[PDB]
Amino acid sequence: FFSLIPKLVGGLIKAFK
Repeated sequence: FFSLIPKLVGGLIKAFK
C-alpha cells in the first residue's frame, strides 16, 4: 500500500553526500 516513511529515510541517505 502507499507509503512515505521509507521515502523520508532514503532522503537523508543522499543528504549526507
